[PDB]
Amino acid sequence: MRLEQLQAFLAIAETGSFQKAASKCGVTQSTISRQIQSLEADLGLELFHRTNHSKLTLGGERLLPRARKICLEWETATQELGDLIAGKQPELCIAAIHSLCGSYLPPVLQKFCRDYPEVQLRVTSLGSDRALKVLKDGLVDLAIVMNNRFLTTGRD
DNA sequence: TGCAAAAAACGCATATTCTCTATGCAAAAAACGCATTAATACGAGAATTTTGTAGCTACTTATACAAAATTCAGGAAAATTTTTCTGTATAATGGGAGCTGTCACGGATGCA
Repeated sequence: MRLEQLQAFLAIAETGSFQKAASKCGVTQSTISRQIQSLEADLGLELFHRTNHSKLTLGGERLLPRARKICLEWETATQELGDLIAGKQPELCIAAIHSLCGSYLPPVLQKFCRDYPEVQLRVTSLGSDRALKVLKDGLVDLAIVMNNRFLTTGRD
């Protein structure tokens, strides 16, 4: 089921000479045909045209459900670790408190704008006992509450 | 039983330092390519050859007369049982069985 035999023999299943698997998938006639000769038995259905000529017998067009769906997951990964940020491109959630959400740092908004202008942002609540809970985990993606709490997370 | 108060502990001055987060090493997997050999399949040849079709032939049977060799329904004897008829010889000489305690009605006779 693995990638090379998956993607190789299947898109084979609509073409061969395994020269078709070597292309698109990558597995050459070497590790494809040899491993697929024994694999032709492991899911339990003849995929290509057993050394014949042109066929779609029981390839992977009907095996990808229990097959491709998986490696489509890492196919999204095969694309890239995202485009902006590796994980959760939008990750800038500010604290909800009654002190300083509004007005003390407009040159920081300047630099954020200078490095990246009008960039969408988000928010969470913390508490300050609950800020503690969710910052020693680091929930509050950006977090500000009396430093006398929330102590754990990474880097001590 | 109110504190003023002392010494040692318990809180603001750093060494240590040691789990700790942090990149380059290295060793063997793996998988990709050079590729080689063999095997899976295309080409030709004429060989078997079964099936498909015709006429002949042998088996199988359609049928037309009827007394086959056997079944049966009366017909007329017996056979024994049973039925009807006829006969048996002293004298014998008038028949029992409840009704008698119902109330009331409607004729129908008898009886002076």
